[PDB]
Amino acid sequence: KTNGRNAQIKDTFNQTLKLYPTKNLDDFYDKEGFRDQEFKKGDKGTWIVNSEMVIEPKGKDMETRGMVLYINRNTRTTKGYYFISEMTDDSNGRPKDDEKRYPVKMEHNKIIPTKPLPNDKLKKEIENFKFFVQYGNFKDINDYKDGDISYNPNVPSYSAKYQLNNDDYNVQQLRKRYDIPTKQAPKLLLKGDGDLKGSSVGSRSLEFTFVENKEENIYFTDSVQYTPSED
Ligand SMILES: [Ca+2]
Repeated sequence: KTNGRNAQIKDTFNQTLKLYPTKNLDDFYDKEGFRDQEFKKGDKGTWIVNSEMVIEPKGKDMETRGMVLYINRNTRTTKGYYFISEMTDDSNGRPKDDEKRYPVKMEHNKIIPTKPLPNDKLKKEIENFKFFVQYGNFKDINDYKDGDISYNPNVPSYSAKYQLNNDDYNVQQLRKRYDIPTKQAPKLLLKGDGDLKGSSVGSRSLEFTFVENKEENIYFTDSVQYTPSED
């Protein structure tokens, strides 16, 4: 059904999905996204890339691992960090939570820690890291069936939700790169806000939701966004 802004919503999301894959992160130095007057004249923009695997099983410790990189096209340098967040409850129900960040830089499509690590295995996990934009690959948005499109014109914000099967290319890639403890086929959720044609201030992201209830949350989030740079 093409009511309201459903077609415009699908169109903007297809523009996000078109970026999958971009195997060489250096390519971002030469990609120009959408520009407004939030970019100061001489600023060429920064590409922020972020992938995170959230695994919070029922009745168990919670853990998230991911990375963020800031690809600055002005300086042609890229810095960010890998992180491991852990949230646990001691026997009295008291939180014992932490998050550790390991600074890194990107050079010649390689991930290089800028501080040493506590062990070799973690060093390799950081060096071998691949953002979802480096191996994801979607079909045209319109090829995904029975989409649930939502639109709040006041923000404005929007979303498109689809049920995927376990034979989906992307799902198979996630199960190979991560130890996801759930047989369930995930939903793909596209989210956006700000002008439908695009904006600097606005956001675009995606998620693969394997489980979502009050006791358990297992999901994967990814975003690739063109933003004004820091001065
Ligand atoms: Ca935007």
